[PDB]
Amino acid sequence: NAMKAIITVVGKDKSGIVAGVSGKIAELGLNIDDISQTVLDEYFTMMAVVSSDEKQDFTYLRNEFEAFGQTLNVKINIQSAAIFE
Amino acid sequence: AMKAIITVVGKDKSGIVAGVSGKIAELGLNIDDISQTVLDEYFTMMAVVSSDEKQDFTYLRNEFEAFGQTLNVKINIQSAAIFE
Amino acid sequence: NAMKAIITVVGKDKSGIVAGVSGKIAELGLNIDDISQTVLDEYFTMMAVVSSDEKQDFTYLRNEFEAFGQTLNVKINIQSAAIFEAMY
Ligand SMILES: [K+]
Repeated sequence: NAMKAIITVVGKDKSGIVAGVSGKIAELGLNIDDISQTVLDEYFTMMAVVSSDEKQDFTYLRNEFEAFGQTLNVKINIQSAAIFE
Repeated sequence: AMKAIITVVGKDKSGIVAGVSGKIAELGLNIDDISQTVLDEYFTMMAVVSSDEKQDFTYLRNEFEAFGQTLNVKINIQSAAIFE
Repeated sequence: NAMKAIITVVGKDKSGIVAGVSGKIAELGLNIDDISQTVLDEYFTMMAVVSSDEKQDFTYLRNEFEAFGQTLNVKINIQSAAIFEAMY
């Protein structure tokens, strides 16, 4: 990997979220290394670890996921894995 | 238009989620839902996939089977029709 | 209740994390309505939905959770549930 990141998705409705977010990840040419989804209280929640063999622009990715999350009524965060290693 | 269940079984999950979800996307299929478990000496995953276009299950079964061999896992794809 | 939030945690190692984070939530006088944890690739992750019957200050909580997170080498995010409910 040149890039790795953890993506967090929080919303109220689960409907179509896994398809939307996985499709977006794929649109951006990122690999899904792992994924998990959990209903928690009244919320549907989803986390994915993603990567690419090329350096990416987190400024762009963060804004792009944020804007995409908004279209689906969910909050999306992306964190570079560089924080841990 | 198309809906299916993909089941994956192998001994080691290293790289399996990326490989299989990557193959799914290469084939233009949507991942509607996904789950994984470690089971005995095995890792398993399942995904429900779909497309707005008709698909050829004959081709897909063969393609996922061949792809599975490259990763040392067994991949089945079954149409949603069969779980009727 | 008057406050509800979703807390998310990411780090490399699970050792001590559940105890540290649940312990911090109780110190802050917050209720855990629900919780879940998973290993995800090489990371330990947990998520919790918390609430209080008193209004809270998310400016303070965000800072406090991030600061506490650092003591445990984990990234802690908190999001008010109001964002998913409120009209505009
Ligand atoms: K939102």
